Amino acid sequence: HMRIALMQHTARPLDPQHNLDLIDDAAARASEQGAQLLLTPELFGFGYVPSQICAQVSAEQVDAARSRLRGIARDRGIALVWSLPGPEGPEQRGITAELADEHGEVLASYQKVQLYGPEEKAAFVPGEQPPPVLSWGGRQLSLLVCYDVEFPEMVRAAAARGAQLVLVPTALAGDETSVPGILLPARAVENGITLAYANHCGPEGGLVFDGGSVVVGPAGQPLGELGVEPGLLVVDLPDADYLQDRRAELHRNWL
Amino acid sequence: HMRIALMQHTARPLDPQHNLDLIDDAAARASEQGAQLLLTPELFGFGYVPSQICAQVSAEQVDAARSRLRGIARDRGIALVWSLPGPEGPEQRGITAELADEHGEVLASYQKVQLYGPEEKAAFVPGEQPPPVLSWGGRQLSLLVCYDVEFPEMVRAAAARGAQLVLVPTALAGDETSVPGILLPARAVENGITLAYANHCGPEGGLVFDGGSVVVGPAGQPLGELGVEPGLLVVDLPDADYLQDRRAELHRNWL
Repeated sequence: HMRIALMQHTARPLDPQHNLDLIDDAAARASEQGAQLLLTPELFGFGYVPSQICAQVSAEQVDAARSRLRGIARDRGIALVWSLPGPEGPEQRGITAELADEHGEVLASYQKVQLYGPEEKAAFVPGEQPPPVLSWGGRQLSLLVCYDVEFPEMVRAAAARGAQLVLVPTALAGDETSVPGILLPARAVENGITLAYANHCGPEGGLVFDGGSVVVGPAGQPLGELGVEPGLLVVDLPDADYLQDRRAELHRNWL
Repeated sequence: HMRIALMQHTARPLDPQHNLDLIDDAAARASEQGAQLLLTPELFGFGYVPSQICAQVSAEQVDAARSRLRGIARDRGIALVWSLPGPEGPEQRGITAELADEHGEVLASYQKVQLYGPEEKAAFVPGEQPPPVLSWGGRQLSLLVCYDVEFPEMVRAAAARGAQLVLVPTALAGDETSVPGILLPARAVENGITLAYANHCGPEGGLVFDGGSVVVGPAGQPLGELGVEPGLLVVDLPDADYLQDRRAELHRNWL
């Protein structure tokens, strides 16, 4: 009895008015289709431009974007997952993901642990906390961001805390078909969970993003998927015990 | 410049003379084809019959099988990976894998850490040591057994110790297509390694084994694969930095 939506679109670098207008439109359309939650892509509000976020995006501008996003969840009556720079100064913040419910209450916040490449590592501070897991809509939801999901340890950390549905804002460019095609199905199977992966698409900030937004069920099967063009993917989620069998006390000594 | 072979066949429960004759034949044929190493399936010497191994297979019988296997590696001039019950009494041994070189020297021994199901757990003691990693043929080889490979932690443990080629005796039944089809490609991609997976095939000990033996390269692609019938798969191996980027000191606290 759960219907989720994923927004796949192109953001304009450094134009949160435009980018949040796009999220607002997607939230309205998702709600009209009966979706109870909308997942949006990594850093969408400011575009995926790490060095320019560090150089030009102030904490006050981030907070104004966050306030508008909270208002979108409330005013469109839909839970919303967004991803922004963190709230600290440009030199002390990371990349984050947050979930607000349909009343605008922020239920969970998370800072990306696995930063991708030298530009992200120059612009952002990595997170130090495990993914949050919380009850919403009858299930345990969790958050990860982009590159995080490519590490089995990060998805296992969520599943170990009870996660059943892992929601992943992303920004995957360069025709990296192995991430949705190979890694995501395994993350689902090896934990027995569902994952939702919402990407940018098309040229943005000097890159051409892959699209390919997808929801993968616990058998590793796509429940729905997009191609390379902007779209709003709406998916109805249906109603080996690796998590129990794993010898975690040995594994943690062997990493 | 490395050519490996995988034996896929059906074993007869409790008939090591017959089963080791089959391994001897495969070793001869692999060597004739220029393969430098033969990988064989889990518990092949006695058949995959855990409860009957515990009830009827003595330590003396295991040692005699091990001695014959060492002689096969030496006399067929090929490195050999086999899997037998461990050397202790029936009540204190596990499922093991060992690698002998073409001179019959045992280079590495390993005890399966992740036992599969109640019959294995009643018949065998789980291992407590990480997978071994060793130089052979110009590369770092490692060993895991069956269900081990389905845990990302077990393959990561090997790759963290330098493994480049992970060799996996298995006994996969019940049409479990997600293991070779979904999990194995991810284990290869997420560590940047090659994996070789040698299964039983056909009815044996009350089960019908899947076959599907496969070698998967670091892009997650099958370099060679078998179907459901007995066969000898011969594969020539060619000449994101997940292993460096992973925040292992955080991950080990989150499992």
